[PDB]
Amino acid sequence: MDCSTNISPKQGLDKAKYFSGKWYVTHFLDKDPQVTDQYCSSFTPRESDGTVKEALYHYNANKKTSFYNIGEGKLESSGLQYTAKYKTVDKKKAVLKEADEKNSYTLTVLEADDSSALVHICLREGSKDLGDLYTVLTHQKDAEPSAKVKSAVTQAGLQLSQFVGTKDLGCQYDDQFTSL
Ligand code: HEM
Repeated sequence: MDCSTNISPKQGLDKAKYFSGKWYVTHFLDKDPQVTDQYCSSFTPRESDGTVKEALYHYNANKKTSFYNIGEGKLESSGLQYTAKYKTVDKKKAVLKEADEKNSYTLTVLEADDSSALVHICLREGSKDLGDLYTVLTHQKDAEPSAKVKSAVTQAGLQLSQFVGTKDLGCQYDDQFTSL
C-alpha cells in the first residue's frame, strides 16, 4: 500500500481551532486495512513552539477493548502538518513501549473550524506505508460535522457516504484519559 499523494495542509488555517478541546472521529476512510476489526478514536492535540504532543485513544468495536498512545512531533514549515513518533501507554499514561526512530505517523489538517475538522493520517513503519486514513472530527461524541467540513471532504475528491460512520459501532470512550 502507498499513502495518498496529493496531501498538503490547508493554508490560512488557524491553529487555535485545531489545537483545541478534544476530537472524536465521526467518520473514517481507510484505504487498505491490514486487520478487519473496526475502531473508534478520540485524541487531544496541543502545540507549543512548533512541538505537538497528543494523547491518543483507540477502541476496537469488535473485541471491545482499547489501547492508548502519546504522539510527539514537530510542525512542518508547510502549516498544520506534523510527523509524530509515539509512546505506547496504559490507561494511567504509564509508559510501556518507548517511541522509536522507525515507527511514525504523518498528520495533515485539511480543514478545521469552531466545531469540526478533516485530517489525513499516513502510518509508517520503516520503509513501509502501513495505513492511510482520512477522519472527520467533531468536539463531542455524535455531534454533526459542519457544512464547511462536509465541503472539504468533497473538495478532497472523496464521497462522505463511502466513509464508515462510527455512530453505529457502539463506541466507548475514556474521557478521563483524553483530559489534558
Ligand atoms: C476511527 C478512526 C481510526 C481508525 C479506524 C484507526 C485504525 C487503526 C488500526 C486498525 C490500527 C492497527 C492496530 C493494531 O492492530 O495494532 C491503528 C493503529 C494506529 N493508529 Fe489508528 N485509527 C484511527 C484513528 C487514528 C488517529 C486519529 C490517529 C493519530 C492521530 C491514529 C494513529 C495510530 C497509531 C499511532 C497506530 C499504531 C499504534 C501501535 O502500533 O501500537 N489512528 N489504527
